[PDB]
Amino acid sequence: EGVLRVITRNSPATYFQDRNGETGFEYELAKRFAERLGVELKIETADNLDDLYAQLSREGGPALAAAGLTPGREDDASVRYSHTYLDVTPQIIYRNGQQRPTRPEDLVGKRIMVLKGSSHAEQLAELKKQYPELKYEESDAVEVVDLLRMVDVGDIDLTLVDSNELAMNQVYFPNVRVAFDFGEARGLAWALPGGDDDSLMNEVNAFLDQAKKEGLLQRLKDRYYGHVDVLGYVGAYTFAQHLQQRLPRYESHFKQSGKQKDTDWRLLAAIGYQESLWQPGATSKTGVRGLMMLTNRTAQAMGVSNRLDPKQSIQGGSKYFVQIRSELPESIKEPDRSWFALAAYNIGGAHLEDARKMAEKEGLNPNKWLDVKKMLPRLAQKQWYAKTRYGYARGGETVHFVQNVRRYYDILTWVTQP
Ligand SMILES: C[C@H](NC(=O)[C@@H](C)O)C(=O)N[C@H](CCC(=O)NC(CCCC[NH3+])C(=O)N[C@H](C)C(N)=O)C(=O)O
Repeated sequence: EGVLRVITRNSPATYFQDRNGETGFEYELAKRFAERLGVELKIETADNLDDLYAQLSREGGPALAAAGLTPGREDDASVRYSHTYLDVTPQIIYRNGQQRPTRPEDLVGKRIMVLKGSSHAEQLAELKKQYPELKYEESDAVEVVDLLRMVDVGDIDLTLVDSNELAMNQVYFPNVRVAFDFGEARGLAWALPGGDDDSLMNEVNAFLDQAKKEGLLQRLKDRYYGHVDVLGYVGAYTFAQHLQQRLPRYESHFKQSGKQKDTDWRLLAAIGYQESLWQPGATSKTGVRGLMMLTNRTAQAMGVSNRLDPKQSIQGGSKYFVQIRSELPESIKEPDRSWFALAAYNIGGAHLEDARKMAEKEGLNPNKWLDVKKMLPRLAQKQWYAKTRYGYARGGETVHFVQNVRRYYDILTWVTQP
C-alpha cells in the first residue's frame, strides 16, 4: 500500500529534472512529506491545469496535487485545499520600453496571454465584466516561463502571474517588469479531491504546519527565489587580473590533471573559472562547493574527500568533465565533442540527448554543436519540451555556460602562446 502519487506541473517553480535527477520546490516538499509517511513518492505530471484537476477527481487518481495552486471556493467540497505554505501576489507584467500600465483599465487594447484553466484567467474573466473591451488569450501549450519569455522578446505586451514565478525567473528575462500587484496576497496550497475520509488531509496539514516553524518552508523559499544558476561573463578587465591574482595558486593542479587525463589544461581552468572564479571556498544554496563546484555525490563518486581542497576539487571536476566527454556517442567528433561535453556537464546528458533527437527531427545535424545549441533553448518552451522524454530544462543557460567557458578558454589559449 506504500506509494504516494502526487500530480504536478513540469515547470521550474514546481517539478523538473536537472543533471542530478528530480528537483523543484514542490518536488522536495512532496518528498520530505512522503518520507514523513514512510512511502515511495511517485510524481505524475499533468498536461495543463484543466487536466491536473481532471486527473485529481477521477477515480482512482492521485492522492494530491502540489503545483503552486491558489485555493478555490471553500463551499465547493469537490476539491479541498490544505493549509497554505507560501504567500504570493498576482502581478501584471509588461516589457521595458513600453507604456507601463498603471491600473486594470490600461490592459484594454494590449495583447495579453495567460495559462488556460488558471486562477489568473479567472481574474481577467472577472475584470472583463467590468470592462468588456478587455481581450486576452488562453493557452494549454504554455507554462509561466513561456509567458515571461513572450513578454521579454515582445511577442505579447502583458501577462499575469504569481510573484514567486517572477522571483524565480526574473533574472533570466531582463526586459520584464512589474506593472502593478493585481489582487490581494494569498497563500498557495495543495489540492486533494473531496472528501469523505480525512486521513490524508489531516496528515498533510500536520506536516505543513510542522514545516513552518522549523524553517523548512523558508529554507526552500530561499534556495529557489532569485537564484542566478550560471554566472555572467566577467569581462576582460576582471579576468585580466584574476589571471594575475588567482590562477598562479592553481595552475600547477590544472596542469597535473591535464597530464593525468590527457587533455588541455586550459579548458579545465576555464571551467574552474566559470564555476568559481577560481575560489576554492565558493558555495551555493544549491549544494555545490569548491573550485569546480561539485555536489557531495559527484565529489564522492570522483574520489574527492574534501571539496574545499583546491587540488582535489580540480582533480575531481576534471575527471567528471573528461568522463562525460568520453561517454558521448562516438559520432560526435572533436572539437564539437568537447563542447557537447560542456553542455552535458551543465544540463546533464539526458536533456542533451533530447536536444540531439530534436535537432535530427528538425533536419539538422545532431553531431554538430552549432546545430544542437539552437535546440537547447527550446527545452524551456512547453510546446517543445512536452514532446521530449525529460521535459523542461533551462537550455538557454546551458548555451550561456558553454559560450562563457569557450571565451575564457580562448583568452587562456592566447596568453599561453606560442
Ligand atoms: C513555490 C513554487 N515556486 C517557487 O518559485 C518558489 C521558489 O517559491 C510554486 O509553488 N509556484 C507556482 C508557480 C506557477 C503558477 O503561476 N501556477 C498557476 C497557473 C499560472 C497562471 C498564470 N497565467 C497558479 O497560480 N494557480 C493555479 C491556476 C490555480 N489557482 O489552480 C505558483 O506560484 O503558482
